Amino acid sequence: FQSMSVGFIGAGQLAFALAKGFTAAGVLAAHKIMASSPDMDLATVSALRKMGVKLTPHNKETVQHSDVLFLAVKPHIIPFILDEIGADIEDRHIVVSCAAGVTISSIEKKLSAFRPAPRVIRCMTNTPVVVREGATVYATGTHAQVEDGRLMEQLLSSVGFCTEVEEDLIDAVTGLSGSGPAYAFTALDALADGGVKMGLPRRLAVRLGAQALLGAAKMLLHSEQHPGQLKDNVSSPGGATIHALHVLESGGFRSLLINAVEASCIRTRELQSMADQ
Amino acid sequence: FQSMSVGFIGAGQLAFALAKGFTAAGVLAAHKIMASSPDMDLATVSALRKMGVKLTPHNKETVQHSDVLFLAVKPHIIPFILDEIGADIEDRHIVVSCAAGVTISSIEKKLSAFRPAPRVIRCMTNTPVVVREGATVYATGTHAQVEDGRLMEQLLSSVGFCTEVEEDLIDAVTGLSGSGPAYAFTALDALADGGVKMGLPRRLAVRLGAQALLGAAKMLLHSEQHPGQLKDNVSSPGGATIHALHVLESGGFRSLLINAVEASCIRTRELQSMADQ
Amino acid sequence: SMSVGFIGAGQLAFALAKGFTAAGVLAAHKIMASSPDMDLATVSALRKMGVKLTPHNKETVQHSDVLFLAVKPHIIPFILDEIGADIEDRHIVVSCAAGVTISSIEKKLSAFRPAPRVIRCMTNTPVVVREGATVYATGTHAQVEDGRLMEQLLSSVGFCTEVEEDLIDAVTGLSGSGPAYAFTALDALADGGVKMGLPRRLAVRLGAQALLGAAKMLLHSEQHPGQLKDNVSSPGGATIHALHVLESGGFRSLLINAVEASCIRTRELQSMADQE
Amino acid sequence: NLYFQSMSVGFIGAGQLAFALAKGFTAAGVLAAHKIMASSPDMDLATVSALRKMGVKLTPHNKETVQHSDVLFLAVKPHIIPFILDEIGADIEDRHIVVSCAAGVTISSIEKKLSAFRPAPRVIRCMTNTPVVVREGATVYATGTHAQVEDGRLMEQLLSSVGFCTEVEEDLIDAVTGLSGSGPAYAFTALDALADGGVKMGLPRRLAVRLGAQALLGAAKMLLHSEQHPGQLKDNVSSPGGATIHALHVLESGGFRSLLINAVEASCIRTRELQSMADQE
Ligand SMILES: NC(=O)C1=CN([C@@H]2O[C@H](COP(=O)(O)OP(=O)(O)OC[C@H]3O[C@@H](n4cnc5c(N)ncnc54)[C@H](O)[C@@H]3O)[C@@H](O)[C@H]2O)C=CC1
Ligand SMILES: NC(=O)C1=CN([C@@H]2O[C@H](COP(=O)(O)OP(=O)(O)OC[C@H]3O[C@@H](n4cnc5c(N)ncnc54)[C@H](O)[C@@H]3O)[C@@H](O)[C@H]2O)C=CC1
Ligand SMILES: NC(=O)C1=CN([C@@H]2O[C@H](COP(=O)(O)OP(=O)(O)OC[C@H]3O[C@@H](n4cnc5c(N)ncnc54)[C@H](O)[C@@H]3O)[C@@H](O)[C@H]2O)C=CC1
Ligand SMILES: NC(=O)C1=CN([C@@H]2O[C@H](COP(=O)(O)OP(=O)(O)OC[C@H]3O[C@@H](n4cnc5c(N)ncnc54)[C@H](O)[C@@H]3O)[C@@H](O)[C@H]2O)C=CC1
Ligand SMILES: O=C(O)C1(C(=O)O)CCC1
Ligand SMILES: O=C(O)C1(C(=O)O)CCC1
Ligand SMILES: O=C(O)C1(C(=O)O)CCC1
Ligand SMILES: O=C(O)C1(C(=O)O)CCC1
Repeated sequence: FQSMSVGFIGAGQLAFALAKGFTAAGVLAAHKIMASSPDMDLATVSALRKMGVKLTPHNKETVQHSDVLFLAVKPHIIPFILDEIGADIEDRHIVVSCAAGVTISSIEKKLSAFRPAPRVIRCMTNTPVVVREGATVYATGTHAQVEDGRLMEQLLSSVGFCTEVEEDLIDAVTGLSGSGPAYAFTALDALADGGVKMGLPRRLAVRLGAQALLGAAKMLLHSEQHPGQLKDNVSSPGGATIHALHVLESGGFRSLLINAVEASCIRTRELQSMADQ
Repeated sequence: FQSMSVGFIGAGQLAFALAKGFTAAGVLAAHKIMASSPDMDLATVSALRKMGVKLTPHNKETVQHSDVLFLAVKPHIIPFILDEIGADIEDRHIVVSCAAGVTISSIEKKLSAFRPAPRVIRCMTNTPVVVREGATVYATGTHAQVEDGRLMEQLLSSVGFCTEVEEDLIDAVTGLSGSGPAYAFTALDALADGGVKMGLPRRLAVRLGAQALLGAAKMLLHSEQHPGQLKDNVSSPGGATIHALHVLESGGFRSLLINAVEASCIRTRELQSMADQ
Repeated sequence: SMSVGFIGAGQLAFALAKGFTAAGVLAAHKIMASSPDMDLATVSALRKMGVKLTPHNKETVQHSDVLFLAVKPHIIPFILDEIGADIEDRHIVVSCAAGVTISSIEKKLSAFRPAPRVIRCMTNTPVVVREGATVYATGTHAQVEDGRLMEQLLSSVGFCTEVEEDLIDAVTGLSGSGPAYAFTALDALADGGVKMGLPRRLAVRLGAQALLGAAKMLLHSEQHPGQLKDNVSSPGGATIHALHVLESGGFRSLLINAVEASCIRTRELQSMADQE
Repeated sequence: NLYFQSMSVGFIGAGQLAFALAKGFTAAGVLAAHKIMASSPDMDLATVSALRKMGVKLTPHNKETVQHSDVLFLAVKPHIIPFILDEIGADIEDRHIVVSCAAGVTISSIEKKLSAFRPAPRVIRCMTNTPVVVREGATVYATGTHAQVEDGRLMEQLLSSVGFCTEVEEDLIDAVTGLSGSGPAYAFTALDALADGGVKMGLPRRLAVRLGAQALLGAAKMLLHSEQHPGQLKDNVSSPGGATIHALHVLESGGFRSLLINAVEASCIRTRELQSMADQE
């Protein structure tokens, strides 16, 4: 909606990325966004203010400003925040938890102590929403209305891919697209190191490697063909590419990426088990 | 230019990718493009014809049609093609070799036997030009005019990144952005396998992993910050991402990507040494 | 009506003769095979089939219309010296030897008669069950009809296609050596079944049937082997867990290593032969 | 000349395995496609479209599949089996043979669910694989408490029309899952890598795929038709000092054999682990 007001409890990296994406998309004017942090001297806080976002140290003011309320504090702080603002949740509120691991059940339990039927949505997104190319999934809670999920999807589709999932997939999504950008940043640093080793200036190597990864990812998104088929399509017999693919295989490249998704997913599950405990 | 006619000797994967990119960009109408192959029954040939590209089995007709002439046959076939069409090169022609490894010197030597001052440009591009997100470098030959390089850059910038380089960087670029898409396809297959292992449907895992890589690459292209800093920015203390980055490091992930760039570059150098020999 | 000869009466002569006779393209007694050692198990098996056996390579040549060279590669030049004067204009000489070039064969035979009809092939032992994988390249003087005849004959015992000669050493590393990679894999898969509680006989049968069915699936599908693997592997399931442990050992790289090592050894041996 | 003229077959679940089995049965000529019904809550699946083109009858309602069928294949994911049994348990009649295809799921668990509605359900548990689609599957089955002797013979007749089929004790089926259930995926991985090897050494990709697949097919057929040990068949390929023995050495140096043992073990153990989780629920 044009009248919709959005708030962020937690004015850090993710609040900045989403606010920048939303305002770049034009789906929200910056003045319709309020964010709160217990430290008005942060870099993200100053960046948000320059964009035109309203800032406050008082989470209650963010709640009173907002229709859609994003929880963008660290997961261990979620229970603290819900106890602080629980009595301020109203019927109009859609509470959107961005925290890794934290279950809809745990959120609904804390909030229902103050007012029955909190409308809760859980999402897992990632930092590339800042360039409107995020990957977002969401699950709807017990009292979320049908239009609540559609509203969520409309908003988050403005900054990237967005689809509804069952909540029990979100920890695995965290391991894949939540942590995914960090795998790519690591890969791009190393690819640039390889370019530099073979004689390219570092700035050109970074640009070429990032462009290669962006273009390849877009090709796969626009293709019906299997990634293995696209692999087959880009390796000439006896050529340079198939020689490089062999050295990746000899190091177990594929297994390392499987290891990574698994380790991030398992850590996410472990953190939440400690929270519930 | 609007009057410019473009030809491809070799109507295979790369000719299709460039022709699709050029026509999607609107910089060339398909009817201004001619491509030739000794087998009019190929899949790429049929795809090119549906787009509106002119096709012929006779390389001489492609030469007579064209102002800009792309050589898109395999590197070992370049010398054969130059001997076949050498007497047909005219003053108006810009000969653009896309072949990995093949030097401007070797091309100019073959063509100068027929007519002095062939205008030659060497490029290294990649398949994502098909979605207008290629990575292209080019080097200008002895008799290339100044406007020849600018024309080249204008044309190839319509389908992705394009910059001029010294020719002695092109074999390293091949190892990085030429082979790069294949590294990404391999990585995306493995990331999807990881998503599937942790419980995601395969189609969703492929979509999320590709979107993660696309978004991360775009973030780096739009950032002044170091990829290591972006890595630092997306890993919370004690969190899922830093746990996954550790298992990548324990397998030497970075070294495998360095190995790959090196192996592709070295194979490219080795193939050309065999050609010159 | 075709008379076929094998110089060499070993494993490949036996496999091809068994395949050809099971296909009904040749009567066993229209095949003649020669070896200097008639006390071999392969010779005893050829004899039981009804194949004609002789110690004299000249007799095999004079009997034959199509002449297969089925001796070890380092024996090929000795054979060509021995019976080169006996090659007639009617002969089609089919070298099965790994690595040995058409050029090397034609150089020897052309010193006797000027236009020897030479075909080079690379096949494999599953011709014995009519599921071989065969490629061939035609020599300088081989007629178009010679290639067509070769393809009809070798298609009776499996897949067969013409290739450029410069691919044959790589084919050797893939489908020539391939059956041995498969036998090794099947032994290990059976060991895995036995470790998890299956009787050996059942584990061997199930593993071999799994491999046969999967290979036939791929041959009958237009889909990529990665997509076929996706149709097996359910999210969180048993197969994707097993695929991970294969990946962690670099399973794919070992098979690439194998094809490469077989191809390179083939090229290296021929390099030695050309030097000598 | 086999044909079950009085047999109606149903599939609960219209996914990969339902398609593969229906394609194999119809290609074998033992069943007409219109005597097969399959149900699924998602009628926009590619597998559903393929079944429709074969002539298979399709419905969203599992009760209709039950009422149509004599032999009822359960072809849903293992964690969905208990929900299915609660849904159509009251619809099971004396005539039904319930054939569970689900990995891990025990006859005991199926019989307990169905027995709450009607005593003596006839249950058979099987483990098959996708190559039934080309009639070269590998299938094992175990008969349940109330299955008649004719039930097992009938199912062996049906499943033998699409590949190898043999009766086993149920305690072997999780290990079979790790070997021939997951087996085709090991083969697809191996064939992709073998083709990568052929391409590295200069072969066109299409030829490399064809040759590698044919090599694996022929070798598997050789072993199935031979009385000799796989090591002896390997000895007939490898000449002294030759190309093959050089390649086998590099496989050995990487522990190739151990990886395939690891795979069978990992798939079997995961199958057991998943069922232990189901029993705890
Ligand atoms: N950055 C990422 O890559 C993604 C982050 N997330 C989730 O988003 C949440 C935050 O992520 P980041 O923004 O990276 O953390 P961050 O640490 O950059 O920002 C956290 C913010 O919370 C503020 N804060 C701390 N205590 C507070 C309180 N009592 N009341 C209000 N604000 C308070 C801090 O001052 C800081 O501004 C976490 O739950 C994380 O799981 C999920 C997807 C990806
Ligand atoms: N595909 C890629 O990833 C990239 C390819 N390249 C270069 O582009 C060139 C071709 O690449 P692909 O298109 O992938 O090869 P491709 O094999 O798909 O197409 C090659 C084309 O050449 C044709 N051809 C063969 N002999 C010919 C002749 N005598 N006259 C005319 N056409 C003939 C073939 O019929 C085929 O259509 C190579 O030199 C390669 O190094 C460079 C950058 C990346
Ligand atoms: N066994 C296989 O898997 C395949 C073999 N080949 C090729 O087939 C040829 C033979 O291979 P195998 O049959 O495996 O070897 P093998 O050693 O089983 O048979 C070789 C035969 O040549 C005979 N021989 C030795 N000196 C002779 C002479 N002077 N005149 C006539 N015969 C003589 C030996 O007695 C022996 O019977 C080799 O060149 C090999 O590269 C190619 C494809 C597959
Ligand atoms: N795919 C394989 O390689 C093999 C699979 N199996 C077993 O076969 C069963 C199915 O395997 P796939 O067909 O590969 O799964 P799949 O996921 O392709 O098909 C599953 C089907 O179940 C349907 N479904 C979900 N809930 C349902 C409900 N309440 N009522 C009816 N249908 C419902 C889905 O829509 C889908 O059509 C699993 O239990 C698996 O263990 C066993 C051997 C091999
Ligand atoms: O030569 C080629 O086309 C390349 C290959 O190795 O596939 C693409 C970059 C080198
Ligand atoms: O909790 C977080 O913010 C994540 C991290 O591990 O950095 C990003 C995805 C999990
Ligand atoms: O349950 C299944 O479908 C299997 C899997 O791993 O997905 C195939 C054999 C086990
Ligand atoms: O020469 C031979 O017989 C071969 C070997 O490795 O021995 C089989 C394919 C090469």
